[PDB]
Order: sequence, then C-alpha cells, then structure tokens
Amino acid sequence: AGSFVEMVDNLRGKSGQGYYVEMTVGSPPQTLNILVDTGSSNFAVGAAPHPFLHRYYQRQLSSTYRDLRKGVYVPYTQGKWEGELGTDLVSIPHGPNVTVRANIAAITESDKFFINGSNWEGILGLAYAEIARPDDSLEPFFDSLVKQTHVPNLFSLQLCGAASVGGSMIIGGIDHSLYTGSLWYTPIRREWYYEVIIVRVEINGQDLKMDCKEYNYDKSIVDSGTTNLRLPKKVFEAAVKSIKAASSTEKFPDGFWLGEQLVCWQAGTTPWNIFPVISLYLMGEVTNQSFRITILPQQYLRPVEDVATDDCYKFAISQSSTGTVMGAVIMEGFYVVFDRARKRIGFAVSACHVHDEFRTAAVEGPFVTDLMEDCGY
Ligand SMILES: CO[C@H]1CC[C@@]2(Cc3ccc(-c4cncnc4)cc3[C@@]23COC(N)=N3)C[C@@H]1C
Repeated sequence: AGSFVEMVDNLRGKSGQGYYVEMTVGSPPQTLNILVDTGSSNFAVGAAPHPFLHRYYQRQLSSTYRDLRKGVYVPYTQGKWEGELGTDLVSIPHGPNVTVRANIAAITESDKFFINGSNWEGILGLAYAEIARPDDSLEPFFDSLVKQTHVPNLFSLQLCGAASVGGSMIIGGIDHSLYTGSLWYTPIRREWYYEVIIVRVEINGQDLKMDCKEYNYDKSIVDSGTTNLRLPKKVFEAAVKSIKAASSTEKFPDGFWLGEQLVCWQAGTTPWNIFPVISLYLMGEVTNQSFRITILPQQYLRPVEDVATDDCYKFAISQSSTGTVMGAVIMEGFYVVFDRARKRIGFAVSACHVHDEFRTAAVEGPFVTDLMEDCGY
C-alpha cells in the first residue's frame, strides 16, 4: 500500500479446465454448466451458438428475462469477452432450494474465453462488486443471493482434482466431512478480489528470508479460476532456487522450472520424495498470530495426460506481475471457507487431497509473526 449433505460432489471438470457447477437461468429453466470463479465478479454466460459450446442462454425463451439496455467490453490477459447486460431468475439444482433475480451478462462475442473441448458455457464470478464489469453498481450473483434469501453469507470450496475432476461448493455453509483437523482463518484484507496477506514462505521448512511485502506485491488473492500457484517475479526466483537446491539429487533443464517444457519419468515411477514441501504462512485473526498451509509436489507438479510425444509433468508454480495467486494448486490441498459475513477465509486439510504414505498437506498453528501489517502492499 436442498441440504449440504445435496451439495456434496456438485462440482465437475477436466484437468486444467476449471471446476463447474450446474445452474438454471430463465423461465422455463435453461440448464447450463458454469465455471466457479472466486477471482472475478460477473455472472457471464454464452448466449450465442459458438461452435465450442454444448449449450447457451437463449433470452428469447425466457418470460422472466429483463434487458438492462447496456453493453460491456471486457479485455483481460489471455483474451476478451463482450456481453449484453440483463437480469433473470437463477437457481442452482445441487445448491439451496431458492430462486433469485440476478444480473447476467449475455456473451455475444469472445476471444480465448471458451475452451475447445470443455463442458462449461459461463462463469460465476464469486468475488466482490468493486471488480464487477462495467462498475460496482452491477450487483454480483452471491450478493443478490444473500439479499433475496435467508442463505447465510458464506460459501466453501473443496476442489479434489484427480481426466475428470470433482469437488464441492457448499453454498451458505460448511460441511465438516470435507476436512480433517481444524479450520484456520486469515482476514480478507479488502473486499474486491478475495485478498489475503502472506507473511512468511518456507521451502521444506527453510525460510526464503525475503521482506514480506514482496510476497504480496501488489496483492495476494485466493482464485479458483486460476490453475497455478502464481508468485511475484522476485519471490518466484527465490522459491525456484530453493526448490532446485532441495531436489538437487536429480537435475532438470531451466525450461522445466519456467514452464517451457515437461519432465517425464517411466509409466509408474515419479520421485515425489525428492521434491520439497511448500509452506505459506498467512496473517491470522489475532495481533502477531499466524498459521501455515503446506502443499506437496502432488499439488504443484501437474500430470499432463494430453502428451502424444512416459508419465509427463508440468511445473505449476509460475511468475506473476499481478501478485500472488493462490490457484487450484493451493486450493486442491485444502477445504476453503469464504466467510464473507466475517471478512475472513478459512483453510483446513482437505479430506480428498492427493498425498502419499510419508507426507500430507497441512494447516498448522498458531505461530508468532511480528510486523504482519507491514506485509501488505
Ligand atoms: C469479468 O471478466 C473476467 C471473467 C473471468 C476471467 C476470464 C477467464 C476465462 C477462463 C478462465 C479459466 C480457464 N480455465 C480454467 N479455469 C478458468 C478464467 C478466467 C478469468 C481470468 O482469471 C480468472 N480468475 N478468471 C477474467 C475476466 C476479467
């Protein structure tokens, strides 16, 4: 600077293509698969017959559709989308037994937005109004949901990974069968993205010893719509140097660490044990108190099953000029509670995370960490 035990297993997807939930829009209801995205704030759905789409929102068939007479052009890093703003009745079949009138951006043109071969047709932006397009007056879906119903102002995500991937989005609550041990909370620094503060970073218990502002330059966010653990350039360089040193029993090309090439091992091998564990200490709920979340190589070394030329992997930790992004590689190790009502995010060891006989993902605390307020950019 529609009970919780009907919401378990309501998410699906394919490797690297994100997680989606089934939703219905309009009257009579039109079924659509929608990407769950904690890194954005618009409910944007394909509304034209793009050849890649299995289905799309047909506004002419909805008696409850209302036109907002406003368009939006949304450029981003990787592509763009253009939409026509409107409102309609929205429901989540494997969610709460409610129907809400929400803002919907009917996508009429796009570039590198929809994925060739994916099974989703829209995006559910679960973040705050501050980052909604075109401005903060366009109420996000979750804000409409809580304002129009008795649904508690909270949601939780268990992203399991694996190929078909699966998980759970518990809307309005927490399902205690989705995690082991205790939930540990980090404050939401500002209600725009789900912004958090990282106070310390360790590779196999070894501190990176950097000025903690570097870990949050210019922000640190929790984003279900991003695959990688993205780190600020300076942090990435120190983390890679430490990971290289920890795994020095086997040498890999420079391109592997930069995500420019895959590394392959025999059909049943993979030396998980040579790769270090990665710990992120998050600001706690109390003055000078923190906790740490720990991920395994099973989270940050992603298998690539698309290879047509051996078991090949992609290093899923990458450099970022937009700050730290705690994507799927972080989230797949944990049960994540987006406690909007208390402006905090809870982490707990996921009951579905991929691990081995020697190591497990961990959420531990409390730790004493001084000057935590100084870590925020
Ligand atoms: C309001 O407009 C938002 C809409 C949302 C994206 C666009 C997008 C498309 C696909 C996926 C995508 C692909 N594969 C897998 N997962 C997600 C992600 C995004 C974004 C970028 O980053 C995050 N968080 N969301 C950013 C954009 C500014």
